[PDB]
Amino acid sequence: RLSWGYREHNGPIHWKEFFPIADGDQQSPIEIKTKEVKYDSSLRPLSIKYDPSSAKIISNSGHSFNVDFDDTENKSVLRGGPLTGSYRLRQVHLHWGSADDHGSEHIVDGVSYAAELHVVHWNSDKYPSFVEAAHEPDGLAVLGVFLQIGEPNSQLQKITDTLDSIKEKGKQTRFTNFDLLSLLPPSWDYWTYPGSLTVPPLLESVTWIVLKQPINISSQQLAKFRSLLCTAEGEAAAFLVSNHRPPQPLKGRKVRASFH
Ligand SMILES: NS(=O)(=O)c1c(F)c(F)c(S(=O)(=O)CCO)c(F)c1F
Ligand SMILES: [Zn+2]
Repeated sequence: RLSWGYREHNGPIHWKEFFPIADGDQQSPIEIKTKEVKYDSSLRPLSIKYDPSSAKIISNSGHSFNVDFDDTENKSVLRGGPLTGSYRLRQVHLHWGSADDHGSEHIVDGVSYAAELHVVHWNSDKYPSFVEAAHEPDGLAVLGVFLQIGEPNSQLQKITDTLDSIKEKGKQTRFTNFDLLSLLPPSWDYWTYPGSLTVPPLLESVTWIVLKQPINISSQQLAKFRSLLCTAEGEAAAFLVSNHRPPQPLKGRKVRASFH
């Protein structure tokens, strides 16, 4: 189905109707139970080379905002941690809920955060395209960053300044010179597990790298993402007030930690 969303009749619970992998064995997001998580000394240092001129556009997909990056070069790449080879930056988006008390996709020892930032990368060492890589178990790597309610994050301004211009699904605007690096928290300690896209088609192609340390967002900043529409110009307006999928069962998978 081309009309999945987060409303009552198209939301997460209904996605299994058209995407039965929703009930798969490597579905994301998940709950992270820290007492069960083992530190893995075989994890290499996480290496993050990001070039601000890589960013090209921001658009409203109807499901989030998407910052798209020029990904035919290795100017912005994620290496190390659990990864074999170079994963090229593709895009950035965000998940939130209708209220500040929850809205993260991953939930850590019962704790949810206000929002969760995802940085999507694809294995250009093996696959010809993001689209192809999305269908391979080792094709994608997504870095998740929790956002907790806190004093305002000046590093979100480039993004929040654009939201009016992309109110309607399908809108896009020029977006370059984007300091993605500064959106990350100081500490890059993370958990990692094999999982999926958190959005249809829910492909089980993602090495998840979920950072332990949250960054801040104010309640005022976060409210602005909720006045995005999930509807296109000329369609009955509906607001994108929540766009997060619930944690799915581990089903035997084990979460590893970069740190002890
Ligand atoms: N929540 S998630 O990180 O799993 C995620 C997205 F939500 C997402 F929209 C994309 S996409 O790049 O925009 C198109 C493939 O779905 C992704 F590639 C992707 F990985
Ligand atoms: Zn996401």
